[PDB]
Amino acid sequence: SQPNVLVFYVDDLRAELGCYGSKTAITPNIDKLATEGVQFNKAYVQQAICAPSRMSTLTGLRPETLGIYSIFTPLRSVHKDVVSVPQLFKENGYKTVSIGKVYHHGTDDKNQWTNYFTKEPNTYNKPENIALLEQFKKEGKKANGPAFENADVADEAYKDGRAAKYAVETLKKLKNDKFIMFVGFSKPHLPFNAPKKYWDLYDKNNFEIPERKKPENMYRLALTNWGELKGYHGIPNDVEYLDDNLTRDLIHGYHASISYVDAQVGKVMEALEALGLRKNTTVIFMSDHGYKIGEYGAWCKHSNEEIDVRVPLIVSRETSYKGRVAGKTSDALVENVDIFPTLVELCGLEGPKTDGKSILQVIDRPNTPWDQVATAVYARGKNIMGCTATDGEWRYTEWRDAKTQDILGAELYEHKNSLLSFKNLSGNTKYKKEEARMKGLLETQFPRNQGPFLQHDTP
Ligand SMILES: [Ca+2]
Repeated sequence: SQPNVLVFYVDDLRAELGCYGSKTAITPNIDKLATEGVQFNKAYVQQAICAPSRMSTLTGLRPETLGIYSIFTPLRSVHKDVVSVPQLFKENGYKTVSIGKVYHHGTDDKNQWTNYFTKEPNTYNKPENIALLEQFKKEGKKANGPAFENADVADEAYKDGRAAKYAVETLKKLKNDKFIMFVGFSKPHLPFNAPKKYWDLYDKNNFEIPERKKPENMYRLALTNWGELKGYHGIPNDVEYLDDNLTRDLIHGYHASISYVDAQVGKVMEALEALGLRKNTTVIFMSDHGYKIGEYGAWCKHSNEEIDVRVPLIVSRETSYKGRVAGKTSDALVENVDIFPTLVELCGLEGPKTDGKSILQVIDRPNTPWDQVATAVYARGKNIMGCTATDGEWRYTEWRDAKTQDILGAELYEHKNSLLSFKNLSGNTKYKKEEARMKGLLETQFPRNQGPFLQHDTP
């Protein structure tokens, strides 16, 4: 029994989901999937930006193995030989399907997909936004539209409703073949463009506004100035903090976008059920990184903060699997770089060298004692590399000279009962033991005596 695999890969989604205890998000379909599988409460990405995270997941290698830490370098523009998920699965007789945003750069492994539906550009459906963009074009400006939109339109008026349609159609086409399918939903990546009915699930005035406070004694480059959001029309670019109203509009759009994607997940799951595929298809729900919607008064991703590195991850084994677990959580420390070797083991394949490990054991036995650490990186240009570790309770981050490995700053954040911490405890005499333990874990992954970090990003 080799199962099929269906992966919902959601862009820019932190665990803002009912099943993860969100008191705000309305996510009935994803919550139902969690009642049918194992929910990982301590899952972490290897860099909190799209391109490195996704190529790391799709190759089972960490960003610091690939040397790619920014957004302008397709995997295959540097590393043509490392074996990826679609390559390995296609060679092993599976149909391989990419819908929506899977690799950040759609050219990567394009020929390794037997069925390929490109990620699509953003759509603004409100005539006012269409007119803004028209006035840009008749002004010579390439500039973004607004950061969100709430048009009173059918689901297929934005790209994720279309992705769901392609997934439903392709499941019908491939129903008697072994397949692995990635359905890459793009929201809630900016702009937060989703139909009105999903906005109408929320009142912007109900959202709590996060405190406009940076962590005390943070490293100076711990957080960005959220250039990504500043690029959208209507976002002031000259202020530390956004106002309450705009903050609420953005929080509202992120939530509306999540509920929109939740409905699209439901459509694909309904087709999987109607086609009789649930009996032999494992379903994975995952994200490329976390996100900030006003936390620390900041926005977007692009850090080693807990809120940016922690992601949802739900795995539901096919319904014919005798050992399947449903409706249980796992606190095992797991990584997105583990997904590829997990799939290798699940589908009985011989896989390539990997920087992760299979978590199939924990999918079947969620309380199995598991790993001591999960690690990530984040580059601040070519000269500075942040490297971070969590044990599930504390996060420890060193910002190093990327050549010499010297520490430029260090951070220690407690995360026992919150994804946020407002106090860097590094150097605090009360936390010497925690700092030493976390530093040892970090240094095992990131030695100081093996030379510079690899650097392979290109223009
Ligand atoms: Ca992303």
